[PDB]
Amino acid sequence: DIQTKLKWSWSTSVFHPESNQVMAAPIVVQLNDDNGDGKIDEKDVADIIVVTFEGNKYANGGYIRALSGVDGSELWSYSNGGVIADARYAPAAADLDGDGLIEIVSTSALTPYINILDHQGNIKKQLLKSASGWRSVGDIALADINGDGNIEILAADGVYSYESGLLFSHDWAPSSIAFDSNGDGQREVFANGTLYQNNGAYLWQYQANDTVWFSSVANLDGDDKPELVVSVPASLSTPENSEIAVLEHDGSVKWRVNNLSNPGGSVQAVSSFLGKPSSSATTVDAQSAVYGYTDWAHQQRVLAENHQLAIRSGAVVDAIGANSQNMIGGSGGSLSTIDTSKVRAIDVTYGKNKYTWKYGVLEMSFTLDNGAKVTVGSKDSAFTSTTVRYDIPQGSQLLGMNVWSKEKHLFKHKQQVNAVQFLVGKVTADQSHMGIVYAGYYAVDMYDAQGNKVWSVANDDLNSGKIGVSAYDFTGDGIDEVLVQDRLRMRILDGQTGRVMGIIANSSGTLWEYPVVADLEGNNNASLIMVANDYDRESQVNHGVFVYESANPSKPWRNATRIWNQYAFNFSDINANGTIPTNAQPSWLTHNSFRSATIRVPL
Ligand SMILES: [Ca+2]
Ligand SMILES: [Ca+2]
Ligand code: NA
Ligand code: NA
Ligand code: NA
Ligand code: NA
Ligand code: NA
Repeated sequence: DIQTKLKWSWSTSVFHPESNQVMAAPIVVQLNDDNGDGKIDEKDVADIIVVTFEGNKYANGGYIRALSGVDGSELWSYSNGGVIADARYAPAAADLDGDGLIEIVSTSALTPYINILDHQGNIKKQLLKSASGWRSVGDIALADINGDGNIEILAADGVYSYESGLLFSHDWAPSSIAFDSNGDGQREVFANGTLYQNNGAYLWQYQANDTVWFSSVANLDGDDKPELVVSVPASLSTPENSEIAVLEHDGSVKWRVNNLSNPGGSVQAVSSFLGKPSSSATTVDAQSAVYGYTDWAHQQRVLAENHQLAIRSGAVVDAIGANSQNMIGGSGGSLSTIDTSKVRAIDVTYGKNKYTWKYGVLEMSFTLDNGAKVTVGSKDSAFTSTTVRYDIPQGSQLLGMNVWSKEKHLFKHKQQVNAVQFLVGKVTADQSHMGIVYAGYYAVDMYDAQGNKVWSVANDDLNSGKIGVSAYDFTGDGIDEVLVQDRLRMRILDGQTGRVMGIIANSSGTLWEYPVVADLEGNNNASLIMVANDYDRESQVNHGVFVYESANPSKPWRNATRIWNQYAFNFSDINANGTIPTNAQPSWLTHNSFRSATIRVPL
């Protein structure tokens, strides 16, 4: 079990003491100079931003409050009278203008502007919204979607430039995200089932039975392309309209589920829940014999990159490498490539070269899984030769080669491959460790990448059907646990089985908030942050913000993000200091997670 103890809590204020309920996910960013060095950066203690409301008035706006990561004390003076934001959606934060200080982006149905606050809670910029009222209120995500160095704001009624304001309008969407769907370097915008180019041009639209709420991007199959996970919560009286679905980059359905035994669901977390990322990796575990002549040559290992090997060859096999720039062998021959994932056998011809009278590899003939043959070199180069076949074992793939090439007393343009050896390994599904988890009206359900349900854990959310989840590796074994919330309890669930590993009393009427793990101090021992409200008789335990830490000093919560800057958090769109990258590498090819706090190194 995971043992916890309270780090601090916030439940009251001298500024509007009646506004003390919270029902939107917390945000974590640096807002003050804790160490007194005149700067605000990752050396300080990250802070919490929430929106508070009074009683049951969560639909009528609330106050943005900044809470110190150290002790929960309020960092702001509210000398401006406070800033109203919608209390149902978390704001978003980042250093938008590059001055080293965090800005906070939010809006409400009561203002015609997107309000951008400085780190002290005072208005800094305003952008006139496309829509008014409830149609202009939803999630906000921050990204540089066209790579021009300026940050775009993805809001409920359109996409905005921090500098120039509204770029294009769209119908109300509770959720928007950006990702490069087609590999052209530009990020498209996905909102309420519609994929737009970043100028607003329509690309495609997933036809659903009700509003499409939050989405995740991840790699859930065997290619380098992104997949999209989407939730349609519908309502408890129209459960036939709810679903969870995985879409391909072109909008086609990979799989979808309508589950009448657990309808609803507005948001998911996607992460390494079913195993460690390494448990899905294909590694070398066997090899062929050595074919050819090893005298006066040093064995050098060549592993295939992107399941490809490069080969230069003419009359004979001259050089082999992972790519054309890092090749073992002589300088001659023309260039070809081999798709190693398709190779099922290789015939190697080695012997005395009739042109030079040297001994080496004269030809290799690859048999592919479709029966086609790819050859390099030529058997006709032999004065004498031997031909041998190596079969790739069933269930294994060709992963690389050991290559011998003699240099002594040879011109570089006459050096060649003198011996070869094939390296193979057992094949495994590239995403067998990945899971998709979400909460419905009745339970938290975990799915594998193919749409098979792995487990279901009863979780009372009859009042909403949209409650959120997040992910974090509390135990430190490389596999994320699931963080869940219902009317009365926050719980930690085992990723592989759903077993309950921790329970914390924490009440909420529930909307779509989730708990957050973040390493506030940066010393590799994280904090667990959750919001609470007690206005409803069926969820009357506590109210405010409650922050926990590991109760066992020999069990620190390691490798947690220093920052959780928006509701659609997935690392790749934020740096630790709060700046936003101009061209971030694709999340689905690095940590391949969404709404996980766990810092992961790719591959
Ligand atoms: Ca400082
Ligand atoms: Ca701080
Ligand atoms: Na800034
Ligand atoms: Na931009
Ligand atoms: Na694109
Ligand atoms: Na993919
Ligand atoms: Na774990």
